[PDB]
Amino acid sequence: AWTPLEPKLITRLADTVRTKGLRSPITMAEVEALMSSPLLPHDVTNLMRVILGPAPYALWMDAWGVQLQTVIAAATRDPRHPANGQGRGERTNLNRLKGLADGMVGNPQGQAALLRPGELVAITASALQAFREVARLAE
Amino acid sequence: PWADIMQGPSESFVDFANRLIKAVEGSDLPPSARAPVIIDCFRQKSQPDIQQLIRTAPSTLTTPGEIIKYVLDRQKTA
Amino acid sequence: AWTPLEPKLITRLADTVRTKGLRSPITMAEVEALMSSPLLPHDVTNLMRVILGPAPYALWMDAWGVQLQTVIAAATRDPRHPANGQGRGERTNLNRLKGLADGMVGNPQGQAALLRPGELVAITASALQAFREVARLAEPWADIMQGPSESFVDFANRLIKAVEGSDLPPSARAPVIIDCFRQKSQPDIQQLIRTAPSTLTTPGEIIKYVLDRQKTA
Amino acid sequence: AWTPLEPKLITRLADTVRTKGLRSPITMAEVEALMSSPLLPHDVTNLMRVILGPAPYALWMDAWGVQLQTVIAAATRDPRHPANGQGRGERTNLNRLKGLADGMVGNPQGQAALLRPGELVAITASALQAFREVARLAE
Amino acid sequence: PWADIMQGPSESFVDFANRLIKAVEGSDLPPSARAPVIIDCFRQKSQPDIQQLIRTAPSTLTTPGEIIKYVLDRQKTA
Amino acid sequence: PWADIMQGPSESFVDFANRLIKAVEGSDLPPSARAPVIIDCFRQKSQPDIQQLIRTAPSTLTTPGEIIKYVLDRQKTA
Amino acid sequence: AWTPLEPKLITRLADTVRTKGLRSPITMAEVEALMSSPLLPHDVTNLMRVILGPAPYALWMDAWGVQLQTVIAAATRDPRHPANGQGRGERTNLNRLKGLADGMVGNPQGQAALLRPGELVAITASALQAFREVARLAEPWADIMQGPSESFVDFANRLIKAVEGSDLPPSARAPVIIDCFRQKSQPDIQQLIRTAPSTLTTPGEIIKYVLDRQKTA
Amino acid sequence: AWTPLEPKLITRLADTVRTKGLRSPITMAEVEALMSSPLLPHDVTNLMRVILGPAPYALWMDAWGVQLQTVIAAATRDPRHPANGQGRGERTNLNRLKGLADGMVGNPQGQAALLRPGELVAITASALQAFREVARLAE
Amino acid sequence: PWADIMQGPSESFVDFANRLIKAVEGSDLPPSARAPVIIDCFRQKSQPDIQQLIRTAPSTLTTPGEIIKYVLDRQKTA
Amino acid sequence: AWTPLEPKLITRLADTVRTKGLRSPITMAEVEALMSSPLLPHDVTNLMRVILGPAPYALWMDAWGVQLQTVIAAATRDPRHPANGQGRGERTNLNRLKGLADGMVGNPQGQAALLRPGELVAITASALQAFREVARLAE
Repeated sequence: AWTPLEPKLITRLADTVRTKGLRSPITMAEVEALMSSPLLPHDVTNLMRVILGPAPYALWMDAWGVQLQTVIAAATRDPRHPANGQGRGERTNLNRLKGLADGMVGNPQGQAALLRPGELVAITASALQAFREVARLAE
Repeated sequence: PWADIMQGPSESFVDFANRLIKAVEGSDLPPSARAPVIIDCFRQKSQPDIQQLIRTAPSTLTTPGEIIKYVLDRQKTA
Repeated sequence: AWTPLEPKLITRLADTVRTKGLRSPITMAEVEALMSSPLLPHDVTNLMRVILGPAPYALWMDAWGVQLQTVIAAATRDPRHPANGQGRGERTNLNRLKGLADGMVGNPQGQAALLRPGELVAITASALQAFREVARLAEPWADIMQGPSESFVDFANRLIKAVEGSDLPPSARAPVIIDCFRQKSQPDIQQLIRTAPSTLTTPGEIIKYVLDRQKTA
Repeated sequence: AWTPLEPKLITRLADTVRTKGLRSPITMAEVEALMSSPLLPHDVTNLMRVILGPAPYALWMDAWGVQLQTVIAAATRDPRHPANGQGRGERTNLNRLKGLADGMVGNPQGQAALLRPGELVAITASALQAFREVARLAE
Repeated sequence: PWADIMQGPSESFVDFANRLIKAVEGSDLPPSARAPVIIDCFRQKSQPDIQQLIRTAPSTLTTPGEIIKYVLDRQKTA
Repeated sequence: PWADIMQGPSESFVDFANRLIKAVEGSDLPPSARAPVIIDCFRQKSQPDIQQLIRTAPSTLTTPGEIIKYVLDRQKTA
Repeated sequence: AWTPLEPKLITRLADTVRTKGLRSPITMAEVEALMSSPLLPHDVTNLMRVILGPAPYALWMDAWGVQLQTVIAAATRDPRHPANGQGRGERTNLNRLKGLADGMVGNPQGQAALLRPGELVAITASALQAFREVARLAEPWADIMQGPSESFVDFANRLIKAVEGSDLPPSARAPVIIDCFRQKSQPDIQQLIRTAPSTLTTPGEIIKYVLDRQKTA
Repeated sequence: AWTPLEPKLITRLADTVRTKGLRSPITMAEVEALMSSPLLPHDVTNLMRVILGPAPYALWMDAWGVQLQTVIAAATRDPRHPANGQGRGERTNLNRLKGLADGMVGNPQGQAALLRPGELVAITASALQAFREVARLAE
Repeated sequence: PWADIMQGPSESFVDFANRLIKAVEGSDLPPSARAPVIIDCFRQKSQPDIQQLIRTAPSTLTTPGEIIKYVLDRQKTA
Repeated sequence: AWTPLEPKLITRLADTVRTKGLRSPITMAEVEALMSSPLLPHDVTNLMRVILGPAPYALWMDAWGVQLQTVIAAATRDPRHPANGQGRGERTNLNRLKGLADGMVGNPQGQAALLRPGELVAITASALQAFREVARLAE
């Protein structure tokens, strides 16, 4: 069952990003805090939509896609990925990682249903690395 | 109005991009016409130093995020 | 059946050659226009007799003979010429190309009867190349610079014209055109070509790149 | 049997391109007019040689090659191309499209003999699209 | 009259060749006698600078067109 | 002192590069820290025309020699 | 056994580079002189450290690396390189060429021990080509004319120098040199080359012909 | 074992050629001096590359080739050439004289290995005669 | 004296050749030294028009008779 | 047995050539007269030495050699030459035509001994054609 993040925490994090900036160690610590439980693509996408401005959000979408593509290359380079399965029918496509696959587009409940925990942690680590890249790039 | 937005002589590029994307997405354009307009406004606004920086791009930039990344990489630190 | 070219078109072309000259691109375009259908040796000979003066006509006869001789050398070097046949009895002699063979001298009808379409197109291409040679001869690439106000397509046209209509070998035109694009073409375009993330190895590619990334002004 | 285009029409079209330019709607209409019947590679090649300057002609050769390559990719992606046949022996190579194949180099009569009507219309549409690209690029 | 044609002191060579070929071809000579006459008139008319230029031709020129081409190549630009 | 070296308004770039490389290599830095320092001093010193010239480099320059070559190629002849 | 180059010769060469510059033919001759015996990476590296300033030395390190990489690509493209061996265990890595391999870093004696003579000559030729590149870079062929008073061998030397030390491909230098001999080289020599009963198809042949038939003055 | 010529002697000879010219008797004496021991094609080629300018070097390459061709004609006219052998398998090709044969291109050590002393002296005499021709031709 | 013979400004070439060959063959030179001397006197005497005519000979002339034939062919008729 | 031509006739012919020139029809008639009987190479050589000046004599030697070479080419193109024989041992070399062969150099008696009548008439016709060429060339 999907539970959304508190809008109070999200508002506090957005104001933190607004006053301290993207690169302060306190901001990265707060992001790591709100990045503790494995989030669904819907959660991370809406979170970055709210806390980041338009141009940093575009940059972050780009960087997140690139990092997820590196993850999928490593996944096709190793059939023992915690997102993959043993047979070929469990291979994870980027539509399933970005939340674009069938039964997931716009629906967080179905998303949480079909996604694997390894998928969730890989998406989360990818999003964190992308946030770091964009923060280092913006300023 | 999005079509009246210019990058000021002293303004940074991320502020200009923020203002432009805000005014373009919060306007009466269809959703499928925002990215091309944002790109073509990056190219024609954004005072001639960045205009020439985008013009002489050895790669083809086909997304506002890619243009922003390229300009932030190769911008004149000042 | 042979049909002559209109004397009205020929008169207009002659006046074009008289006012614009032999080398203008409009004149070459008009010649290409009147060189559209494959002409018989009689047609091309009379056409050059009318549009060209006496001395350019002598030069053109010389050049046409030389080009036809090159064609006949290539023909004896390949029995599959569209003017040739499979057996040795269809080999095409220069008397048949210049219209001097038996049953053709002075008679355009018999000419059109015995000639092949491959013969006609070879004669026509030879005459066009000879006209180009004589035009380049009747009236320097390393002195061409892009003017401060000149556009880039005009400069490229002028440079390619002067390089291809010169004494260089055919295998040395592309490198020279590239290296002249790089060193001429005033320093804005010079730096635009220098900072090319890709390697441009053809004049067409350089032209496309410069036209894409040029400073609109 | 091959019939050449009138040099009078070609001269008028060349002067139209000379005065109005490459991109005027009247020029594109005139080109569409002279692009009505399916032309052989020889015809289109000589036409572009006469009406276009040297540099636009180089650009047009490039663009025509690229568009013909896209056509040949679509042709190998569908064995029911009006240029293709049913068996593998009728597959159309770029040497046959550009007029470079055996029995065609420099000879328009043989060209018209071996070429298919689907081949002719594909070559013609490719040349028209290439002309549009070069016209949009030159100015 | 073809046999009275001289290249003037200030006249160019292409004008002289045009005038001479015109007067020789529009005359009473047989068709098979025009080329040798045109050549021998190029050699003896065409004031002594071009006369010596044609005389000292390392190759043998056997056609009016070839003589015209050679002279146009090696002529004294003035 | 290397961190006090600026390219003068009238100084050429090869003289500035010579002076900077001299002062950086003849200093107390470790050997593995000279190239990054020389690069980052080329980028932040070397008055804003060359700063923008290095910033808008379509390629990534990862060596002082490559930066010197690029700047010498695309420098404003004056 | 490794023997160092004389510091007297190195001091004289450094002062030569200081007064004459990097591109003078006397400087290149002196470098060729001190580049006679195959040098170890240590020798060439210290030599360029001493004779070149800091910025030319950085440029030269870059160019030397690039040329050595081209050499190693040719070496992996041919197992019969005089630096390579027959088996795969003798393949030469760039650490062994630049002197960075094990047992060589900072030690010229061990360097001379493990290196091959083919390795040494390849390193030396690479360093010479890199020096030429940097010299051409530190300080235009289509602007070269033969002066009214200049001899022809000086003009040919200057032209061949500027054409070979330029951005042209290697396969485009001879045609360009020929066509520049024909269009430059003031009209007396122009007519001398034009009226050549033989066809001259090489810069050396043109130079020989012109030197034979030139107007002694 | 191959030993290179001293760059000091080569520098002195280059300056001699630079000040006195190509045709002075002192210059020819110096060349004869540095032409004392039989040189490998590599040595003579680099020597002429250093002491001669570009255009005299082209002329000298031409003349050296012509003289070597005359030598090879005399060699095929007499099987008792000090460069030849008794059987047909020792016949000396121009690739072996100019240093272009297999195992010699760019490698002076292998060159010195496979070359004969008669080959070396013939190459040396040919190079000396070519130098004389070019010197008589240049001025 | 053979070494004092020059071709006069108005003298024809066959007269000059006759005079020179006469004076060279009726002199104190060895028989094996007459042809080279006659050739080298044709080249250095024989006023600069014929000098340049002999200099620009696409073929190599190695006999006085061949030089005489060539000059008589390509001489400036006047 | 060899009989020399009268020095009186030769003196009269020399004065004819001196006053009338080389190309007058009377001079050619006189030469044809003194060219009536087949002459030995010695006779024609001395005749041209006496009647012609030095430069015309050089030209005539050249032209005579060229014409004799054409004759020898025709002779090797037809084994039925009146100078040739049936076997290969009678083939006529240019040393035998120019009088340079063994037993002929400087000796007119031996010349007349070994020469054939066909050889004599061929030499004579060659000399006459060479005289015509030189006469047409001199003026």
